[PDB]
Order: sequence, then structure tokens, then C-alpha cells
Amino acid sequence: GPLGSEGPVTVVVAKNYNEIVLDDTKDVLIEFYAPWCGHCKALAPKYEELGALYAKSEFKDRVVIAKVDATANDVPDEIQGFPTIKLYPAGAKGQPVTYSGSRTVEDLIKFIAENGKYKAA
Repeated sequence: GPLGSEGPVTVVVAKNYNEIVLDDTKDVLIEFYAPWCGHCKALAPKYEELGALYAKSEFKDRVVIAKVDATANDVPDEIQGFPTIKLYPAGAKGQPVTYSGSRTVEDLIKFIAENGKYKAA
């Protein structure tokens, strides 16, 4: 497949964050991380998994799971720790659902499903 590389979840740089994540055409779940982050290492098996599910199945035209490296790229966003997760719904990108990470796929489903406007579940 042309797009079958490791990264179902759209790794968005700070360059694209305002276009991709801050897009209201779809609900975008963003994860601010660092590659050296042990917390991110616990966020990755959910992110690329759920992200796969979303960006591979019926949601790949809908909610996009995305993530930006908050320490490689200088984000104009707000960090409420070192990493942060923020759901920018397609309708309430002005009041994202700020999170630090539940470390689970379950919560992610529930996340864009309750927090998302599309209710992606």
C-alpha cells in the first residue's frame, strides 16, 4: 500500500497542527509528546492502535487521531505538564478537551465519542 508506513495516527508537526489538528472538518485528538518520554511510550500502543483503527476504518474520513512533538516543534499551544492531549472537536476547537493521557485505547474511544462532536464510537 502507498500509505502503509508506521504512523496511522497523523504525526503532525507544529507546522501542520493549525491546519490538520485545528481543523473543524473532523474531530482531531492530539497528543503532545516527546520521543524520549516514558509516558509517551505508554501512549504510543494506544495511539498507533486506536489511531490505526480510526485512520484505517470508518473514521479515516472522520475523526483523525493526531500528535505533535511538543519538544521538536515549538507549539503555540498550551502545555499543562510536559505532554498534553487535546481533543479539538469539529465544533469546539476553542475549548479542547485537555488531558495528560489515560494511557488507554478505551478511554480514547470514549474520548472522541463524548468529547467529540461526531461522537466517534
